Amino acid sequence: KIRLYQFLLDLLRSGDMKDSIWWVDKDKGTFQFSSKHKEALAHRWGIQKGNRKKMTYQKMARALRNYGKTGEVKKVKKKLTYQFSGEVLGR
DNA sequence: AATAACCGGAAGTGGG
DNA sequence: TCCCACTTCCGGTTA
Ligand code: NA
Ligand code: NA
Ligand code: NA
Repeated sequence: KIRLYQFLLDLLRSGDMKDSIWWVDKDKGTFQFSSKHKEALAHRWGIQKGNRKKMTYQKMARALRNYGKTGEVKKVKKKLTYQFSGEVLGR
């Protein structure tokens, strides 16, 4: 099963949901969600996973917070903005 | 108030 | 047994 950080990186590479997520500085790996269109992206994550309940941005962000310690994705001090690690970006 | 971003402890689910 | 990688629940805080 695909991991959440990989799902997001794949979307950014494909450009399939450009109204919901975008790079801020791709060289640094920083990216940002749309305030008004993030829920559609969260719904897609839950359906891809086959989860029992509808996925929400809140639940997806709760999962994202767990990456802070291990480092794959860290929150940036800008609205709805996060940063992938160099390791995630290189693989 | 209404709206929304941000936080995380804890218990539940999946697939090893 | 017991960790993976989240998911779900419940709720609090800040702008
Ligand atoms: Na527990
Ligand atoms: Na409640
Ligand atoms: Na604000």
